[PDB]
Amino acid sequence: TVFRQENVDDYYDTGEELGSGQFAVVKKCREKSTGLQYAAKFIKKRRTKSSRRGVSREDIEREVSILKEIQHPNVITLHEVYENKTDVILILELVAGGELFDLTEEEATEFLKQILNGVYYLHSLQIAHFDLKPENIMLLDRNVPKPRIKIIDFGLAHKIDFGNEFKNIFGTPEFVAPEIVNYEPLGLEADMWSIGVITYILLSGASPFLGDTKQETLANVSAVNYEFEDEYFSNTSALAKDFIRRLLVKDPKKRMTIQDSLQHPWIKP
Ligand SMILES: O=C1c2ccccc2C(=O)c2c(O)c(O)cc(O)c21
Repeated sequence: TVFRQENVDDYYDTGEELGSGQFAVVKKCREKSTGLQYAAKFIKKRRTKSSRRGVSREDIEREVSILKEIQHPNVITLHEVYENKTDVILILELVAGGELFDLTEEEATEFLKQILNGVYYLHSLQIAHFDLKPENIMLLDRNVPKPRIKIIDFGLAHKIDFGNEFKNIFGTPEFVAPEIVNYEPLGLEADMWSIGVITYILLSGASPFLGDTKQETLANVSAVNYEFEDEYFSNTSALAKDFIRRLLVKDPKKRMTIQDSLQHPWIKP
């Protein structure tokens, strides 16, 4: 699909840089016609068919197609798309409150419940995010009594219409499920593993699989080499550990689903 090729600078003024990704830079911006504020994600296009630099148009279009389906309070929403020779520019809802990690169990579950609601939305649409990790969990406004989380960064996300996708889809070693590490078929279940990692870090401030090098982390993930350290998890409830234990499970078929996680006694009201 082709996107708007007028100069984005004719319709928007860009501000401070918000953040980055590989082959992407995110800048604050303001639409001239409404005065409304957005985040402009500039994604660098591949210059040739065989190039390693930049993002292939197939990958850019997938991210855009998924974003267009999404309207939920816990997920970032897409406003407009522009392009030129160098970049595709996604005009995205501005999420200004920072990364969530930037805790009591009540406070953790408060944010975790919103993450689960957002992932429940995506999985209901057969969308696997595949990139879930703390830096992709943002706060809309951190000055409100009840801060809203928004899931961001759909750059790895895929529709799973067959129940699994066989592709090389590989995120950050600390957060990827064993089936990603092992290059096996992937599905919504990989997101549920990442949720278990996030939950472990949310409660303890420690990363369950993190090794001294990337290969060590990957090896730890594939072997499910983690434990709840007493120093970190003393005074953490047994139900909280139960919730994590049922997510960090090598066999994707045995892992809790998003529906299971919402009915788990630690989460369920
Ligand atoms: O880094 C950021 C980022 C940093 C500070 C605020 C918002 C964002 C943000 O919305 C964002 C995306 O939506 C994305 O799709 C990839 C990103 O890297 C970011």
